[PDB]
Amino acid sequence: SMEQVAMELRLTELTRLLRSVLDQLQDKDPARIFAQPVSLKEVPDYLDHIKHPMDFATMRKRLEAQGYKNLHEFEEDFDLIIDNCMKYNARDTVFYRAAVRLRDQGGVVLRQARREVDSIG
Repeated sequence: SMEQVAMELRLTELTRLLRSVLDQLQDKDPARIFAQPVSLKEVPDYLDHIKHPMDFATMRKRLEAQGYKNLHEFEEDFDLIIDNCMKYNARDTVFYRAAVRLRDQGGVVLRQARREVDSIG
């Protein structure tokens, strides 16, 4: 149908905007702490602690499959990155501190992305 195509074009455009958002958030992680999944070889007990692991590579795979239907789903995954790190790692660690900085810097980006999503529709 033509409606299905129009909906597919909307999803494609949302994907384009989320790619730009993802790039901007990932630049706020210049140490690449959140770039890849936590290694179960190196942290064998990780899944005893963290039930839904997340990282930027995993988000990018989902994004490129057009697997985010709306900005709320994308934000949920971003928040997992932060929130998982702040639970597993103590306050005095470079990891926890990196997460706090990512959260604070990413908030700005996400605030305008929400306005852009509502605005463009």
